[PDB]
Amino acid sequence: STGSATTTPIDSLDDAYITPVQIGTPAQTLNLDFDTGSSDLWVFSSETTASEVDGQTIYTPSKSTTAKLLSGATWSISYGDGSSSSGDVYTDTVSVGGLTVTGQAVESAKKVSSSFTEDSTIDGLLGLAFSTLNTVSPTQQKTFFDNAKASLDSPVFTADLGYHAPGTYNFGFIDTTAYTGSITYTAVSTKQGFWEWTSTGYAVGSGTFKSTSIDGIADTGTTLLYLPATVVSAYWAQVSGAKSSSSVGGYVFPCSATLPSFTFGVGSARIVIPGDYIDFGPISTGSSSCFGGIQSSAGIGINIFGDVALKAAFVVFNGATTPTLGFASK
Repeated sequence: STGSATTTPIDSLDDAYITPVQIGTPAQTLNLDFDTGSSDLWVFSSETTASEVDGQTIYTPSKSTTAKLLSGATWSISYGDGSSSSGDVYTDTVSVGGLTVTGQAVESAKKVSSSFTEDSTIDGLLGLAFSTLNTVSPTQQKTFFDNAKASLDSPVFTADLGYHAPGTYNFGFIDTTAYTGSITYTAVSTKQGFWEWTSTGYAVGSGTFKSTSIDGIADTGTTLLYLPATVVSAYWAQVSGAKSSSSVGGYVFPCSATLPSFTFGVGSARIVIPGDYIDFGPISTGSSSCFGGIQSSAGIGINIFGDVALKAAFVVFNGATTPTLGFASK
């Protein structure tokens, strides 16, 4: 089998992407944030504290003839941005782009933190990291990809995120029309539960390539590109007036600037992030200070190849017995 679904930016900045997901019988369609950096499929629901729902579409398990309470199971997750959610668990039928999994754990939120409530466009998350990170207790549950894998034509999914435009998540096949050149595959460590890999270096604008190993994670659920402070300083030093602002929480730059590109290495291959992809717009409405799309990872503990990086590529998440990642230009 295969599946193919369009993913759409939630706003004019590409702060996140939503993909429609069918849950239950009859189908209830929710728009979920596909997140290769986490491993829980959780949704706003009829169980979510009413004051914490503000415009989201909810899953109502009592209206699904295939929903079953997973007795005794609870979940609770905290994300790198400080947000969190928790609740109980059903199993139900879940379909993405024509690919159907029966018995998928659907984690129903009883509580969500304020940032989730405040984002009316995201109805939940669909985790695509390794199932060892799934938070369901006392019996850990499998991701949608893990459940579908054996049925897929090939044990892969691909992320093709757009810049200010829709893109595609495919399951079970590699669309050879969706990229240019060849796909360069690189090794993955699953030891932390992430799609963790090592970039071979970087360049700023038209500058020379610096060969240096940068271990990080391919994370569709993180907006920005988080890299070591040395790399980030070298990038922003090429932008007149750019500075790190403790009060804003990262590098800012004059909105009048034209940003240089940023290149990252994948083996001997190179992925170029155009400068425009690094502009996240005014720090507050009407400000002439703009927020940068490349930020330091120094306070995180891990480097994160988030959407800013991934949307410059066609990305293969290869879930073969030994997982690997593939990157192609597009």
